[PDB]
Amino acid sequence: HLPLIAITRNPVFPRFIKIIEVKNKKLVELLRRKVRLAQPYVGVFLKRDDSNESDVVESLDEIYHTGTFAQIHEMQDLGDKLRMIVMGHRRVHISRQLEMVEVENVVHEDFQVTEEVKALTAEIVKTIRDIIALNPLYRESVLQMMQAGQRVVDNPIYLSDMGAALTGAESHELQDVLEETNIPKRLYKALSLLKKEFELSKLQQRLGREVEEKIKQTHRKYLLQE
Amino acid sequence: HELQDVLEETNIPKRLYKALSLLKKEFELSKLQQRLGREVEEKIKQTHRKYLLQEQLKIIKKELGLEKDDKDAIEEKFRERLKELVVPKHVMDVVDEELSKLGLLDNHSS
Amino acid sequence: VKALTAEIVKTIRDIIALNPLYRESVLQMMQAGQRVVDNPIYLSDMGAALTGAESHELQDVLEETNIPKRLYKALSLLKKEFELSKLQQRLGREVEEKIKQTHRKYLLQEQLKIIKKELGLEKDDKDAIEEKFRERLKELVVPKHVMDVVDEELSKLGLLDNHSS
Amino acid sequence: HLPLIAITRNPVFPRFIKIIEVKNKKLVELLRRKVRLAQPYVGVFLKRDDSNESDV
Amino acid sequence: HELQDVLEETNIPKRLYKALSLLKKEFELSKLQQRLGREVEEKIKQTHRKYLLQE
Repeated sequence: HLPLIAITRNPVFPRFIKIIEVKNKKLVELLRRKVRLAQPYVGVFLKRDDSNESDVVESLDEIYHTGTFAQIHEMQDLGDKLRMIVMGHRRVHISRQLEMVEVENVVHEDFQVTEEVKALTAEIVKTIRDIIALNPLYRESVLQMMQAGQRVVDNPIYLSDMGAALTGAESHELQDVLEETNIPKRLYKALSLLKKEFELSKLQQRLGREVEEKIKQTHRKYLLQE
Repeated sequence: HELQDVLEETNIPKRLYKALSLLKKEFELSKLQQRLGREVEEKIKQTHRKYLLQEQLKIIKKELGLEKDDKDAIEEKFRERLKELVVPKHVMDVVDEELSKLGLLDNHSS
Repeated sequence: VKALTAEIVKTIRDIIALNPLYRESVLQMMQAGQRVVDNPIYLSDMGAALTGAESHELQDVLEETNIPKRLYKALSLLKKEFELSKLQQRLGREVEEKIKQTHRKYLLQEQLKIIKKELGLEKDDKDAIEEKFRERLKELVVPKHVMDVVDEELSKLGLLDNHSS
Repeated sequence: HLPLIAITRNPVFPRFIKIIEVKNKKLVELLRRKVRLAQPYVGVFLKRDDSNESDV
Repeated sequence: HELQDVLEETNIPKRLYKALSLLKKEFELSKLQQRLGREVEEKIKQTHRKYLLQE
């Protein structure tokens, strides 16, 4: 029974550390009111299209039904007065956020036979390796800690979510991947997100090499003219 | 576990045949996945080429090296300057071609 | 009393690293951890030789009689050179980054044009005008003497860009 | 006659160079004690279903 | 022509000597072009670097 938080353009992918710094100070009152608790926590929800902070505080239907509840780790507040840490621990698809009642309706069907189902996983981490190699966003040390050979991925859905966090897909798209209920549908959608980034990247790369070689063809003949 | 089972076999034809059978099943799994993924990839390819050309359009727009604001202001300014005049055709077409030249050129060339 | 020497040799290594004047092999021959500095006055003088300080300054360093005073003055000289070196280095990177921001932004703008040059590769102007001249030309009982020029000039029009004078 | 190594989800196929990086520091004492040994060696084995380091 | 001339030679040390001479003669021409190219490039560096100084 806490008011929804004003996410204000802050996606919290499952099992991916994130920070929330809302500019309003009315949310700090709620963050300071939970410091008396022995186990403080915060919930994370996603916003709908045409974001609006005034509608988030006026009505509670703007926020999507999906939520990722988690516990806070620790406040720092070095520069601003609202530096909260968020995490994706318990995913949820609230039946009605307006009513607040909640239930962990985390559907997760998976085949018993997990032999053919991990061959695509090899391609997912390979696509992540090519996405971080051709489009490096974050460090590769997390990939060396959590290896493929060394099967220490106790939560594959979470590893896929952490890998999908590298995707540049719109927040809406993330909600759409969460909307998918079957596990192979969301898995292919995550792969689709990767491909959508991949197409643009390849376009940019071809365009860049083309312009650069044109510059080389320019200047090299100028060296010849010299 | 499967590796240990393949190692338990002592005779060479037995382990070789078991290894090949294991290769057959693994290749069958990888093939069905590669085909299902090709089908899904085709279902993603179903998105129209207009969207791709729209992507190139937004790529053009989302840049900080596009048409000069100063030139656009002069462009509209001279257009409104002509808006009300009983303009002869000669000056009209010459003004239009020169305005294109204005759009093309850099903001500091003489 | 030997604590100042450690900062003097670290500053001299930073002076030859950021402003390399002479080789560092003399610095490895006479190091501070192998009991190879039998003459500190001489080592300070040799270290002070790397300085670019004015002759006047050298005389000023000689005026000092006490050892920590001349060492401190030598340090002041070191700071004067260090100040000049860091100024030049920052200044150089600044000018170069201005050049990079120049050319790089031109690379982006160049990309913008190239992709907005042949966005639709249909010669909406070049071809329409050449074909236009052709049908307008088609019906006349033309001299062949002119056809040579018109066709080669058609090729030149196919080469040149539209905006060009 | 050496204690079993804590493979910890690391398959070492025969005649295939492999690297082992256990997080525990208890295996380094045995690795430092075999450098002084005349013949330095280590054995590699495979684990059964449902891996468990406490059972190893 | 030179290849045929090397074939005309019958002794083995004569063709070997000519082959070495052929190799050096081409190398000499190559090196002349290479020296000229690096020289032109160094001239360009001395050009532009002074422009960096003037700027």
